[PDB]
Amino acid sequence: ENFTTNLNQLARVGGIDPLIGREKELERAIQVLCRRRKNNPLLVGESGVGKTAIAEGLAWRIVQGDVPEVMADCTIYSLDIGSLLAGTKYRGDFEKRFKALLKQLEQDTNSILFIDEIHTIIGAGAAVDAANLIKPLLSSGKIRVIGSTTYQEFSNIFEKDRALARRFQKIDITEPSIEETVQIINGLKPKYEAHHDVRYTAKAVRAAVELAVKYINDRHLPDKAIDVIDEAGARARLMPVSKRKKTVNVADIESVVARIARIPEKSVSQSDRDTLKNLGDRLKMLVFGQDKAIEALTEAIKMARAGLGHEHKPVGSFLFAGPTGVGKTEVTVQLSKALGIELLRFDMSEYMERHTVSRLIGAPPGYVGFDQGGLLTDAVIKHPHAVLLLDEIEKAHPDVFNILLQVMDNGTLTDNNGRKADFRNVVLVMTTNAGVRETERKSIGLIHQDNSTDAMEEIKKIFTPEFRNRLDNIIWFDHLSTDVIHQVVDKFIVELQVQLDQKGVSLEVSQEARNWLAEKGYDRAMGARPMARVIQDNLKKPLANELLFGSLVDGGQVTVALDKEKNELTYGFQS
Amino acid sequence: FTTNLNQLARVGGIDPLIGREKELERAIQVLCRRRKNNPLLVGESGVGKTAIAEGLAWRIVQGDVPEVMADCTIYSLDIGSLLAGTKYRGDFEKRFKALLKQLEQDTNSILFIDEIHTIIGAGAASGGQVDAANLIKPLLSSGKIRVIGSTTYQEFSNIFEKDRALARRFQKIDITEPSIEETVQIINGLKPKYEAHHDVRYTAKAVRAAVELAVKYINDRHLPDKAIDVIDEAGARARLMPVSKRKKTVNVADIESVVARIARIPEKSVSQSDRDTLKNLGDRLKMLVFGQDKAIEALTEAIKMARAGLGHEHKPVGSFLFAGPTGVGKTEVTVQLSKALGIELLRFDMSEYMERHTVSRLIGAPPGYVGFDQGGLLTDAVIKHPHAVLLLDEIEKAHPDVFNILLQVMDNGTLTDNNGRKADFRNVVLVMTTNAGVRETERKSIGLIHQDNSTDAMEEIKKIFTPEFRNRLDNIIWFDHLSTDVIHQVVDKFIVELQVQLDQKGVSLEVSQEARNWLAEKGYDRAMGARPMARVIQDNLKKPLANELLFGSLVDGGQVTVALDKEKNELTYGFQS
Ligand SMILES: Nc1ncnc2c1ncn2[C@@H]1O[C@H](COP(=O)(O)OP(=O)(O)OP(O)(O)=S)[C@@H](O)[C@H]1O
Ligand SMILES: Nc1ncnc2c1ncn2[C@@H]1O[C@H](COP(=O)(O)OP(=O)(O)OP(O)(O)=S)[C@@H](O)[C@H]1O
Ligand SMILES: Nc1ncnc2c1ncn2[C@@H]1O[C@H](COP(=O)(O)OP(=O)(O)O)[C@@H](O)[C@H]1O
Ligand SMILES: Nc1ncnc2c1ncn2[C@@H]1O[C@H](COP(=O)(O)OP(=O)(O)O)[C@@H](O)[C@H]1O
Ligand SMILES: [Mg+2]
Repeated sequence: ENFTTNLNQLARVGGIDPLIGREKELERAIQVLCRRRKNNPLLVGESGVGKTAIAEGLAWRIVQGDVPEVMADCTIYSLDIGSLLAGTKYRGDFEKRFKALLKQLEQDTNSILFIDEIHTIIGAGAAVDAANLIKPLLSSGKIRVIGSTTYQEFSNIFEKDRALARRFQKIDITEPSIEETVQIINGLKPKYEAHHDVRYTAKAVRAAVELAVKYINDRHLPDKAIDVIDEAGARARLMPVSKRKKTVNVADIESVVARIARIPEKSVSQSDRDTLKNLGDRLKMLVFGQDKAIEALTEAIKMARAGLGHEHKPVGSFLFAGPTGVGKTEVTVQLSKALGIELLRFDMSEYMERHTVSRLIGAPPGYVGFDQGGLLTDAVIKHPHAVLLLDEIEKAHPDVFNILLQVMDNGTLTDNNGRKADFRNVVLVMTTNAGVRETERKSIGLIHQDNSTDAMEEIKKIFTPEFRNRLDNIIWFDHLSTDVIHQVVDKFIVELQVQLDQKGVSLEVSQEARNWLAEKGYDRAMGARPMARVIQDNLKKPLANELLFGSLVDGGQVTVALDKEKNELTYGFQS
Repeated sequence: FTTNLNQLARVGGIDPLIGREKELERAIQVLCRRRKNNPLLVGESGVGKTAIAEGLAWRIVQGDVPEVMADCTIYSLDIGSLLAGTKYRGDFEKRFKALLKQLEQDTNSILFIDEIHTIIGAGAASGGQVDAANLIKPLLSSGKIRVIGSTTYQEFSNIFEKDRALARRFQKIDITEPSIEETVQIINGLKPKYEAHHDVRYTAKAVRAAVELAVKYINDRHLPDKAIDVIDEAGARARLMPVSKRKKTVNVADIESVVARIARIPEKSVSQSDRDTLKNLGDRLKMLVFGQDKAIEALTEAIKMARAGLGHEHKPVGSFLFAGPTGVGKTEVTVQLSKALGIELLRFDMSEYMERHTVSRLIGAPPGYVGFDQGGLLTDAVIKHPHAVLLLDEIEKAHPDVFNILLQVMDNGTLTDNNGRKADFRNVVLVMTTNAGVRETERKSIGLIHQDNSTDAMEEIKKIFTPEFRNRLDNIIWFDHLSTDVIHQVVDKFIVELQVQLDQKGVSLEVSQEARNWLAEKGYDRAMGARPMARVIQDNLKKPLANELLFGSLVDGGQVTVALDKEKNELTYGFQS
């Protein structure tokens, strides 16, 4: 009895919060507990769902007396695994303690042993135990045992074995709905408020549940809700030393979630109106190229968030096309950086093999637990509120395109694992380099002919006609201009200047050098991708060599220019 | 048994806490909570987590923290005294319970137990009737008692997985190494003890230098301990190293040589006079490798950037994917690179780790996580030698899972072992050799006159290697086929190899200049690289010499002359003995 703690006695003295909800799940446990055989119940639920608390609720019902007379005199106990494994150091010493407790429980009838995290004690698992004594107590039917096990590790421990599954009844314990969860907070509000004497507004508690699931995406919302609430209350209790701000507002809860999320407060805060209003301004600040596309794309985002009365379909389905590395990927990453979401990257070129298609929605080789599962489907579940970047969509197998249609139309994807993804919030973007390839090729003729083709016709050849109708608007990048590329060179050198600033050496670049580096580095076929290679090997190699051994060890004071006749850069350094 | 930290601060025994404001504010907030009111400080050995519990009490007397946290006296338990003190039977229950009574009935009672893992169960051998962890859990569940934890990163995982209930009650707190500015400030508080005990005086430049010198060279130890370890050793050095000088002052020179011995690096390396090392590095490779001048330029320039510091500091010094034909010395140049640098080279074969089952071994231990300490083979190598050349032969053959791991190294240059210490590639040069370019265009173009049919360069490798991996790479060093003129230089070094072998047997070999030309042309094969030179030398020079060394005049050793007659275009050898 020393190892275990009587929950029934605990309720009499208090300290158990009144359970709210889960009336059907709680009633189910009592029904199975009254069975002649297989009375032992199981609670298959994820961490934070509230599977441990529902068992506590049963003890409260017994003390309250709102149960049949059979269970009115019954008692419940909670097995402490830590107490049993405290200092034994040998497997089998633990078992002796378990046997002694079973005899103590067996003498008195109407005793229930609530084994929390039953999966740990039974089964070999992955990351110890014997599991020899759990089987006889189940087959003997003397004392009922309530076992809480997660969905994961239950299929590999209970379904694999007949003895444990046969004596245990499975109770699906799903996460509560948003409406149900906010009601629970109201039930628990008097206990938390009494601790620090602060009053919570209805808006803040409702916002906490809604925002927590959207941003945290780590554990289930019931546990997350109580954490942010208690954290905000504790923070509010001691945040101002001089001022006792007994009142609470949405401002306080926003900062608390930002700290654990480690994301800027502005993004975490429910400032969707503010962020959407300045979405273009923030994006345009860092990147000043392709303003025409930004204006069309920025407006498409604001209207997309509204949904036009249709929300089941994915909010974002914009497709981008044009020359490679001319801003197709910069806008996507900068869009995520401004929003603060975690950008995901997948190259369809890599997934151009039928075996690779299976990798996206599962694992061809045998895996244990299917933890890796699909390369993309699992990532979507990990971060549903994040943008999905696809590269070289043109070079993909035909079957892959069929799967894409289901995402935009059906709004959900089913794979071998069976996990569901809420594509409503999910956004999608793609980049197509096929269009630039068509203009690069030369016709089979004595005199070449204009290869410029309408962007719409090019897509029809490589993409099915059943996709452009479901899309919002097509954005195409034709080519950069001299004024845009020239300005970009100035921005890129700043990174080198910032890098040199910490080292303690200054740098000076002539305007003529900047103009010359732009024409060579920029390529129509390859966009701005070779510009980084051209500019880096040109500037980095001479400066790096001199900086180590030479006059530029300390001081800097460099000068760069190019002779007109030579048309080649010249580097000057001052000690 | 227990010592009041709050009162110790008034006496002044504990040094005043500085910095770590972010950690402290987080701790008071979680402790303030109704539930989950037990902060757990998780870190590593030397991070300074122990000084936060003692440092926290110091702030209470000062009054900087909120009034609610004020008026709370923090006590500290003793792991050894409590267990050792209860030699008699049944004393532990009354003693631990009597001690609990002091904290009980007091809303402001606070308690700290360093190394919380030690008290998972304690003071009982025969039975588990009373447990240190579970004796305080029922009362703690009601919130009467609030405690503070302090455990290591790896050890925290054991309690977290084994006991989910305890994990809920304890709120994990991430601890990080203190800033360079904070480190020097902390050493000033400790400096009186070390300087007084050793009868030495530490200069302001010496203490500051140790912080940057140790992190640069010492690897396994952590920065607070690293700075304090060298300071203790540095003072001791003054007493014992100089017999007659008996210097009582610790200078930067006195506190930098110790870091060299502690790190087992060459003396004067802390001086950072690496300009000469990089000046002749390029020539050193060309002298032993002929025909890859282009690779040396691109390869040397990149290493120069990293040593010069022109680049992402987190990113490793270099990322390279050696590729080309067989026998072009892609592996040889890599080995010679380490020798010229004078840095130990760690070679790893990816063929053994071709499949996922063996990929574990490289990054972690097998299912017996605690059974085998080796864990990840790559991490301990870097930990043992943070400055090293890592060779990965036949990288393409490996499973794509390893490629995913390499992306992280290029992104931030960090890797974490499942059961071991942390490792970083900031000071490690990544070089992996692939055989994607070994394809040979054996077939020739149809027609009376052959035409150049060269496979497109770097296009095929795109399919073999993952696309995202290629984008992160700095440069790909392709190895061109050996030129005919280059062959002559390769032959010359093979004679030196043959010569040293012959010297052991007492034979001296003289080879004419025309002899080298014949061997070079006969054995020229671009498809087989330089390897045929060893075969033609083995076939034309070693074979006849072997017969004479065992069955002829060379049993005792002597002069040998090699030449070829123009009339027959065949080599003729002359033995003198
Ligand atoms: N009706 C309710 N439904 C769910 N949770 C509730 C409810 N009422 C209160 N809670 C609280 O919500 C939290 C639920 O935690 P649980 O999901 O039971 O934890 P757990 O799954 O046992 O955690 P582990 O040990 O980490 S798997 C506790 O703080 C409960 O007291
Ligand atoms: N450029 C070179 N200079 C000197 N020796 C060379 C050169 N290239 C190859 N060798 C010789 O080739 C042998 C080493 O071959 P490796 O460098 O291991 O082959 P590799 O270039 O990695 O190609 P494979 O496909 O792995 S055989 C030694 O005998 C070297 O001396
Ligand atoms: N508007 C722009 N302003 C500045 N740089 C740009 C702009 N658009 C594209 N770039 C540059 O184009 C390059 C794209 O590189 P990368 O991401 O490898 O291209 P890709 O995704 O086509 O393979 C980066 O250097 C990026 O900064
Ligand atoms: N004000 C301070 N802030 C942080 N650390 C400090 C401070 N004062 C001293 N220290 C250092 O804190 C360290 C505590 O080490 P500790 O956490 O006990 O190590 P371990 O985790 O290996 O047991 C000591 O090295 C001590 O010098
Ligand atoms: Mg090789």
